[PDB]
Amino acid sequence: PPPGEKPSVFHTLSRVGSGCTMKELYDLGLKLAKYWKPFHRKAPPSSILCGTEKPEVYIEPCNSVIVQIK
DNA sequence: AAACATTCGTTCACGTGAGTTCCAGTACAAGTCTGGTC
Repeated sequence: PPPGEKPSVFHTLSRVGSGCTMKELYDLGLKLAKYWKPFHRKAPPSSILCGTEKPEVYIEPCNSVIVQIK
């Protein structure tokens, strides 16, 4: 972002779907359950920028969580 | 001759080692879900 501001736009990197136990996935779902929004290809959100791979449901970055990927 | 102390074989309680059953931790293998491209 411009100096002294929070990030506004995001660029997709990759899907990850392994490395979490069932309980961790349940807790993550409960945390982010309220903030999921349906994804419409015709009116994509401004904050998230995607290529050919698009999600079924998108969550605004302000309410999401950081994940470590190996 | 009578009273008191000592000794002996017995008795009970409590502690420790070996055998047996049951359950938790560990290991390994297979199944299931996922990711990426061409």
